[PDB]
Amino acid sequence: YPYPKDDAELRRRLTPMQYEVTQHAATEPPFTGEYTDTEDAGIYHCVVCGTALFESGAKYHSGCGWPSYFKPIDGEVIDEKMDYTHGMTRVEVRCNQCGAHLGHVFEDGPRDKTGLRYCINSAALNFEAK
Ligand SMILES: [Zn+2]
Repeated sequence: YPYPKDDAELRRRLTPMQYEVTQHAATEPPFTGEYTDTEDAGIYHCVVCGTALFESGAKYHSGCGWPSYFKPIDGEVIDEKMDYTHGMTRVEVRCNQCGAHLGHVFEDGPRDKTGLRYCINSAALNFEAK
């Protein structure tokens, strides 16, 4: 990943939750994150490197307990990786710029659009109102 890893800096800047989620692939509990029900127009950026990841227009009501989007901003900004942790087989999503853990993508999304549910930790993101 191109964005330079600087852990001491990350630990100074990121909150405990932001750090654990993005660097240790922790998961914010459902219905506890800042952006779960956010509907404001704007752009969701990687909390680590600042790259634009998701638009508000791609955000939808999943009822799952995390920010959820049916597509990322383009096909290059997300890295996908198989995830075998926690007794499950899933598809992890990461920031392609810095490698931050963002969440998981599932095939139960909007049937009338992409059919994809990008399920993202609020603590992996920072919202730019726009
Ligand atoms: Zn990033």
